[PDB]
Amino acid sequence: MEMEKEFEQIDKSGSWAAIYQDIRHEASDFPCRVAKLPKNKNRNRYRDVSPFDHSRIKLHQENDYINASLIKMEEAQRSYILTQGPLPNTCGHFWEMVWEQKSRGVVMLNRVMEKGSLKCAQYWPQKEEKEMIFEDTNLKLTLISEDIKSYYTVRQLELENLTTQETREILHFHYGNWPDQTAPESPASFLNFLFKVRESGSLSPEHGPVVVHCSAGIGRSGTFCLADTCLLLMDKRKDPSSVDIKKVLLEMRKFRMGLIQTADQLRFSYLAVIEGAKFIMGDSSVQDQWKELSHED
Ligand SMILES: [Mg+2]
Ligand SMILES: [Mg+2]
Ligand SMILES: [Mg+2]
Ligand SMILES: [Mg+2]
Repeated sequence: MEMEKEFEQIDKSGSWAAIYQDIRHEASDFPCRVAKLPKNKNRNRYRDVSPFDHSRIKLHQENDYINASLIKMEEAQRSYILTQGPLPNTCGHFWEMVWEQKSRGVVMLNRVMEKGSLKCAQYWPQKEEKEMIFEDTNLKLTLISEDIKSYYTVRQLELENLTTQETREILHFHYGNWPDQTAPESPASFLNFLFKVRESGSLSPEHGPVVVHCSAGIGRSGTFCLADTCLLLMDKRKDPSSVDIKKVLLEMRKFRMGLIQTADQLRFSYLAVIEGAKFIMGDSSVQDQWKELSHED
């Protein structure tokens, strides 16, 4: 409620840049000493995007480094793992993390090729008959089925620990038309996708944290997690007025640097949370309107 008042004030004064820059100025600064060790330089996609030591995900091998952060939202009681798009040499590490952390969903917000460059390795199989074996981490990954919609794809993957022969279903939610440094095309399209992730059960507290990534794992990934956390806070309290979006973002930034990369992504987060509030507060039919407005079919 007060977020909507604030939204119109900021819009009327045209001060989204200033609001966003103040968040950048106030954001936490913690050491990333492990990420900057020389032996880990080839495990980082971007020189300037590193996990803090205190919140980094540790692999359970005896080099434990992956560029990934546990965003542990204590008040909302939901956690997320935000990570970079894996590199050709860290795809085994990526799936090892998925296994060890007991995640059941992977949210991919980027394409492997963007703006003429490779922003993420091809870390999952594109054909049923060409499964992937990660020899370094003793994991096998098979495409089971996929559901291709107009702007996103949902894939059913089977991940097998070859040491124990345990298998798990992993759901892959792949957003197709959300470029870096931009907001999604519409709140409807974004919320339709977010609530597809929610409906899957992948965010259940009975599972490990969902894994969310884009190329760097901070911009689109931070936008996704900020919207979800704000909606969850509002949901637990049944009180949209009680949510302070900038406070929530600053809290998320205690766990990973740079979350939300542009002022328009911050503005979009307000838009998405204000619209999603309608569903949270009991206008259930609005979810059907998002699906129609998203033209997913
Ligand atoms: Mg506010
Ligand atoms: Mg097992
Ligand atoms: Mg892009
Ligand atoms: Mg934009």
